[PDB]
Amino acid sequence: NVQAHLFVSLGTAPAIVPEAFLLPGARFVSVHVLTTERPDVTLIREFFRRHAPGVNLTITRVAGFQDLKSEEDHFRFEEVMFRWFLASRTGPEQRFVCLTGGFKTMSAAMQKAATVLGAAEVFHVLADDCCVGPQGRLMPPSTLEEILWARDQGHLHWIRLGPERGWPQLRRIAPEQFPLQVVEEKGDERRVQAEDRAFGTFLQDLLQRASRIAGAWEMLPELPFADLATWSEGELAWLREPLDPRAPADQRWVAGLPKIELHCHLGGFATHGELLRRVRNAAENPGKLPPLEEPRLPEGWPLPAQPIPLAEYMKLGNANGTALLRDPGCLREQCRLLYRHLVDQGVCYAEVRCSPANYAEVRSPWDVLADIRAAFQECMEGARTAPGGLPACHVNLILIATRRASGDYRAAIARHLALAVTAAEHWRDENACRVVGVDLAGYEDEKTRAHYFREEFTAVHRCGLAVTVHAGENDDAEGIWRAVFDLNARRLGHALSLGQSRELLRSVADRGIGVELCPYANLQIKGFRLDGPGPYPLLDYLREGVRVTVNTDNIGISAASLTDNLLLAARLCPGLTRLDLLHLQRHALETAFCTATQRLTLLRRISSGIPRP
Amino acid sequence: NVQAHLFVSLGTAPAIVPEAFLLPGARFVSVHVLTTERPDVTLIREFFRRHAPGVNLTITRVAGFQDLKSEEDHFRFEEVMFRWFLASRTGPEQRFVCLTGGFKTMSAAMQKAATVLGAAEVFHVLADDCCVGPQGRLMPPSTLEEILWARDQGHLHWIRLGPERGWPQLRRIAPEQFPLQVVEEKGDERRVQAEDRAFGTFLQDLLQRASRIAGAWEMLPELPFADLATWSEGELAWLREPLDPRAPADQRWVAGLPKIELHCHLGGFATHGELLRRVRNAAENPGKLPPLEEPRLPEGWPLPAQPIPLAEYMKLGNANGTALLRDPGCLREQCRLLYRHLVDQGVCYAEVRCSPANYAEVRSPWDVLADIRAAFQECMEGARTAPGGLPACHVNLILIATRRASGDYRAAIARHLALAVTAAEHWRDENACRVVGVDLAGYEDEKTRAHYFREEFTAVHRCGLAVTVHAGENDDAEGIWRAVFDLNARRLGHALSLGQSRELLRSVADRGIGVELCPYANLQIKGFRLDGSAPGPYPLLDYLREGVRVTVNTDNIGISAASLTDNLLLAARLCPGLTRLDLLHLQRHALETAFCTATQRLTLLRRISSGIPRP
RNA sequence: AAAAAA
Ligand SMILES: Nc1ncnc2c1ncn2[C@@H]1O[C@H](COP(=O)(O)OP(=O)(O)OP(=O)(O)O)[C@@H](O)[C@H]1O
Repeated sequence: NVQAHLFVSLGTAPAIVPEAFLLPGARFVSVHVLTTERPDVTLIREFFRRHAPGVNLTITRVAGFQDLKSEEDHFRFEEVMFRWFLASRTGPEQRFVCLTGGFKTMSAAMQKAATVLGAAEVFHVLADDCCVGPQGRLMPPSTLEEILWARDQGHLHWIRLGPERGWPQLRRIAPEQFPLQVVEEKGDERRVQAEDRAFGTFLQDLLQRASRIAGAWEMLPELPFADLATWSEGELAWLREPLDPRAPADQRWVAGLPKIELHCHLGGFATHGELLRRVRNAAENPGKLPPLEEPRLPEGWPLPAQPIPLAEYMKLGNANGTALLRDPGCLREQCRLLYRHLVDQGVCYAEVRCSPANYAEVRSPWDVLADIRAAFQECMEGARTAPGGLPACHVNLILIATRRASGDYRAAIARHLALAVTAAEHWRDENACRVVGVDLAGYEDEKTRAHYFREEFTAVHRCGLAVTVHAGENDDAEGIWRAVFDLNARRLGHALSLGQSRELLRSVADRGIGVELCPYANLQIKGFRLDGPGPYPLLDYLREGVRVTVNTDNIGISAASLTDNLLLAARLCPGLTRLDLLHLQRHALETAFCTATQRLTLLRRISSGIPRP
Repeated sequence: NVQAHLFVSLGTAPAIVPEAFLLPGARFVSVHVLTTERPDVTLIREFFRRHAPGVNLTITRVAGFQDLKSEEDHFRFEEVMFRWFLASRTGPEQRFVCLTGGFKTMSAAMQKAATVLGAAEVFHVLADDCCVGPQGRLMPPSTLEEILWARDQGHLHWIRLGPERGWPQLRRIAPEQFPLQVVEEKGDERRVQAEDRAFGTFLQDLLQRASRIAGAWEMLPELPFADLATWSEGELAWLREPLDPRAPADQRWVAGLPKIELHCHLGGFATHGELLRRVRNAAENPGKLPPLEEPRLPEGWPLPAQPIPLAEYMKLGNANGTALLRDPGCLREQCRLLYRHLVDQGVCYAEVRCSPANYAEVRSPWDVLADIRAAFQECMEGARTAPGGLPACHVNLILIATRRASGDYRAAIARHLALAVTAAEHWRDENACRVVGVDLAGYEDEKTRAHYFREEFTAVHRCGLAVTVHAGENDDAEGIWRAVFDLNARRLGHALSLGQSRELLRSVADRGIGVELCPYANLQIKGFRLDGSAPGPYPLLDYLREGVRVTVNTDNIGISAASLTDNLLLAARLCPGLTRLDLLHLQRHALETAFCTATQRLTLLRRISSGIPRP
């Protein structure tokens, strides 16, 4: 609109600037001149002194650019040129960039700047030979007397290349982001200088990410996250090859992924090693802790030769069962230790399962739950990091029915649900460690306890809590079927035997009900064909559309972290692409019991968290 | 190991090319000089004849452009240059451009070409003033010794600006796609001219789209469809300001959206006007159809002054339905007319609700449904243009289960639910119309709420089928809770009494049950106030803010006398502040709650994303 | 029309 500015760069031909100034339809108000620390400017100053009263010249000079010996001379020019544009607070509709003067690279740089910063008009001034001069037919060099005579004689030509819109986040920036080091500036004649070439790096990053996103924009629906669209073709191709857990490069990459944990038990964290001693070393009543009875693991335990029944499986964690956690001091220590382990693993969101009733001899179950929530809430507050001041790992609680088989069962589940329902109401802050769901494994499978569970669990749905059902031993399709439809569960633990029931598998995928697989737990309790009991159903379920996640289950009892869980899934199912591991994380995100606002934050937190190769 | 081609532009001062060819550390082949109907090339040809046996020189002359006079002169050169780049094969790893020579615009265009097209090296040749002549200390302009002396003495510089990435879709394109028309040619040198400005607009299209997609990226998730993020800043700004139903510009826009219909009844539709007459002219037993008696619609039926109740609304339009659609010709014509209506309305996916067992004297309900399915399937085969050679509109079927007041209606429910199980499993062709769900419609009452048919619906869940329900049509939130948790419903119909119970509203949003609303019918039954002028406020805008997956459907088109576009337009008029962005959320919500395979859901996602029209 | 607008 108003206040059209002019950006021109000249070499040793001073007449360029006055020629470009009187571009037909100019109405200029401030001409800016870019020089090279050689040519005289007394003519441009003279021209704009006699018949250009207010034009507000700025003659930038680019210190230390006398000649063009090497490209380092040119690179110093590009950084100065870009910062020179921003030093004048001018919009795209005000720049009338002219590319005429200086070396060809100097002029070509002016073209690039206008395209990637926006310019209302980019033109180039010509002058046919009409000044007679000493030798015949010289273009007009002779001050104002001939330049004015050139305009009215129909000599100067203005080839205009039209406007340039420029990139949406380049056409304002701010001059203070990339300041100019003024050195030795006289009246309206400044020798600018740049301390670093940050803008050149900043601009290059933006063009290449814009190129990558455009080159891979055809298939965003398949890409689990948006940030993967900013990857090179090679990296994207590398992402679709089968995972190689043997390769150290793959192992490092998986360890760096932001992960989501959904099936982790608080009572099976530190059952061996130094961690068990750490819990015992922090006890309020050291006289009452049972003697060290660390169990003996099966030969080659992390990858056992033969599967073991669940009876011997749970017995591997007696050293850290209810015996050690009845003391309130040990309970806080383990929660801190488990939280620290999760952050080291890189988990951005976890749902630690727990059963406060088991750890309640003198204190009430509510005291156990209050201590558990306080222990996690303290850690989340203390481990304050990440953008926006959000906790490094957000931990929610899911309550499990007591593993104890003695005592009345109807009341035991009644206490379980009643504790959870009031727990959800007691702690209601969204960003705090909040109880989000219940587990209903062990309440059924007792003289056809489906009917009792189908009516004594309606309170959970009425109060708004979530329900996850951990399918037990020899999970039949009917047992899963009632878990999906009779009691409205939203996640099914394990449930390996689901491919047999094709119709149920269609129903699970269609309703988007999550499935919580855990490799080492499954391998160490049921046995599966490792490398080259049927095949592990992880790959098959994912192709169908089942919301499948990879979790840890017990950590200490399995002696394997979540990072190891993802690696083993490749060994259990040869064929997992590195893209698939990212799908599992998104499936965990979209089936977690967090809220919509928290889900969006995790999605973008995970999106810009994936380590590039 | 690369072949290392060279690209260079020539002005009136030749011998640039030998200098460019003498770039240290590269054995170039197939030099590709540019000239413009003027500069001499004898010196360049001689140099390669005598000092470069087989480096395969080529020269092009760029059309009838000989003196820079207007922008059309430059624009002609630019597109000739770009095609000349493509005509030369091979990609970035081979290119060695040299922006030296020619006009300033020619040099500037050369660098831009390498930037947006890929180049292994961009350099510029500077010749020192180390030769003599009429002036003295002059350039090495001519001769063979001077250039060779320039190299051997070493007073040449070759400032190198480093390689460029180049946009991957612009690294090869295809020379055949953008041919460079060739005019009179001798050996080596030739003259070419571009017929149209095809490449310039193509490249401008990519960069313009890349700019918009880059800026509107940090907030992409707020966009329902990814393809939306290629619009101007104003267009995005215009898309967020509230919809104006009265504005003709918006009315034409909404009529252009690709819609998805989830809640539409075959029993219904044409009940007045020419549409009903058309059906009865296709009957194959004209003597059996009942006489012409179309029930009298109340005053201003599209926007009635008073809310009629549910019992009356069902009997509005009895001239079409159980009585009329008994002739097999009438049933086929109903399906044909609805499909044409849907395609004209722009719907890309519909789920027509029907009750085939309502139509049986000699034709069994299976026969009637087979005819309905065949009637739609042949229509989909007919109007099979679409994008990608698909059906124009994909129509699926949901069998209704009515429960009126009395009689042996539960046997009809038992028959519909059993029929759906057999039918859905029988027609497994993914690309063809097939029964995908059941329904629970009719008279909603506390006596027959949602859960008195839980024993009846067990078979449907076992076989695997979607289940909808009309919970909340006129009952409280408790009816909705029964439908969600005792029937395991996947889509609630007309769930208006849902905002009262906060836990249910959160539970529905968290699980993802789609709430099927319909503006005209809800205005014509519960009498919601219009234009923000007592049933209460309409919850459409409330549901979207809370995150409940909601969609705007049509119910009976003829009985409500309003199409899908009318329903969408009325929603903004009936819920003030409804942004045009929210209309796209409804389509996204409808897509993610529709009963269809994942493969089809992906296909619709791309089709709807590209179908959204700019203002 | 390469070290400085044709
Ligand atoms: N908007 C609506 N809300 C609730 N129930 C509806 C609505 N529209 C139709 N119904 C009921 O759903 C079923 C739809 O029947 P359909 O349209 O296939 O045939 P019909 O000949 O019109 O039926 P009928 O005379 O029994 O209502 C019937 O039970 C109808 O009462």
